[PDB]
This record gives sequence, C-alpha cells and structure tokens, in this order.
Amino acid sequence: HHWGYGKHNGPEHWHKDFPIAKGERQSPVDIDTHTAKYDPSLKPLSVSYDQATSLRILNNGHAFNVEFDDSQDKAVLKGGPLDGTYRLIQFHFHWGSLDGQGSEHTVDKKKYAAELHLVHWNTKYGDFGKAVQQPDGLAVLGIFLKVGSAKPGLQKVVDVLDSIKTKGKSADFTNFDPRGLLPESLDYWTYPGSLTTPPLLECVTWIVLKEPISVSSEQVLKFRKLNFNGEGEPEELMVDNWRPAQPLKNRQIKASFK
Ligand SMILES: CCc1cc2c(cc1OS(N)(=O)=O)CC[C@@H]1[C@@H]2CC[C@]2(C)[C@@H](O)CC[C@@H]12
Ligand SMILES: [Zn+2]
Repeated sequence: HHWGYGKHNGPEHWHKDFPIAKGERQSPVDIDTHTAKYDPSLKPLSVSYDQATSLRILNNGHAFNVEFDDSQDKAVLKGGPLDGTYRLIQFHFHWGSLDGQGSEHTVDKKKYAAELHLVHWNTKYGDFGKAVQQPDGLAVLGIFLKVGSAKPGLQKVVDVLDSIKTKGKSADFTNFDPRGLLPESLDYWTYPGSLTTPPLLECVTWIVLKEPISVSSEQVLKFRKLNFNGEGEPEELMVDNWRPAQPLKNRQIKASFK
C-alpha cells in the first residue's frame, strides 16, 4: 500500500508516511500574481541546454522521466535566484484527466492542463542524491501547458510513449533537445519549496515560468494513455498525477518582471 494519486493513497494520505507533507516549505502553491513581488536584483535566468545529452525515457509508475547524462556540465541552469550552477538531470510532466486540470502550481487559482518540470541539481553537492538532502539542492524549472496549437518539440516524446506504457518500462531516448519545450519568454516567479511527490523533501528552489507553452489536444491525449500499473496488472490510466496547492505559510513569491 504505497503512495499514489488515488482515493486511498493520494495527497491527503501522504503525511502519514511523510510528515514533512505538513511542513513549512511545501510545493506546489498557488501563485497569487497580484501579491508576488517584483525583485529587481533577480538576475536573468540562464538556461544553457545546447550540449544536453538525453539518454532514456522511463515510466516510473507516477510519471515518465526523460533522463540526461549529468556526469559533466552539459546542460545547466544558472542565474535568476540561484547561486552557482545547477545541472539538468531529467524532466517529467504532471497532467490531468481533462484539459481543465493537471498542473501542480496554479496562477490566481487557474489550473493548466499539464506542467513540465525540468529538474536540476546544485553541482556543489557532487551528485543528485546528496543534493536532495540540502535546502538549496535542486532547482526545478516549471512550465505550464495549455491546450491549443501543437508543440512540435514535444512530438518526439509523445511518439515514444507507446513503448513505455506501463510502470518500469524504459526506452532509449537519445538526442532529444529540451530547448524545443521552452516558451519565448523566461519571465518567472520563484519561491523556496519541495518535491511535489513523496518523500516531499524541502530541497527545491522553484522557478515557474509565466508564459505557458501550447500543446495540442492529441498530444495531451497521448499522455493520458499511459498506465500507473505494471504490465499484467489491472489497467489504471496515468492521469491526475498532480498534488494540489499547499499553504504558502511564511513564504513570499518573487517575480522577475513587472
Ligand atoms: C525533483 C524531481 C523529483 C525527484 C524525486 C521525486 C520527485 C520528483 O518530482 S518533482 N515533481 O520534481 O518533485 C520523488 C522520488 C525521489 C526523487 C528524489 C531522489 C529520491 C529522494 C531518492 O533518494 C529517494 C526517493 C527519490
Ligand atoms: Zn514534478
């Protein structure tokens, strides 16, 4: 009876195994755009993905991860609120059963159809497992998806999903360029928070882009054909794999823009 997103093991249950669920810097949150404060002094984001080396795509039973070779500085995030250099290790998404829900963060209570998480770790901690133990260990770039025009740079991801339908399946996934998933603007909101799934560690500097990307109805429909279950187990569609907004508590969300 491990954690998931169902009635009996979903977000309202997680605190029993992971009491930090009720902690002081949990994610996601609602971004109240009127209350976020512009922070001049915030630096421009630097996203350097030209040498990114994707390796594999994996269905892990709650999402699918596109994993990268993070054994050298090849794809890094710097600047913004960040001190130092953070290396891209993977990206994944959260999405809904309907276009009207699926994002983890909300904007003035608005839910998007999905949310992309580009996960990076602070190189001063040597590797990802040590980084998640630190309050400034990770930087996650969050990008909202709305349904409209297709995102051509997403299509290679969509087309391999048939090969990783069930939990534990993986496939080769080389030469994928994550620059094709970024919106035009890098304007962002930032706040200190956590992993959004168990173990809910409070190790993340969240950087959430203001501008969503558009994906087509057919693209997000293909996400919804994935399974939470393993092969040969009863089929449960991988949909609504999002945690709802958590209390902001004693945090201020900062904006990079007026
Ligand atoms: C930031 C991406 C991330 C990493 C991890 C999870 C979840 C992720 O999603 S999210 N939405 O970006 O927060 C949950 C499983 C975690 C993992 C970090 C590494 C571990 C903590 C392992 O040491 C033990 C369980 C693993
Ligand atoms: Zn995530």
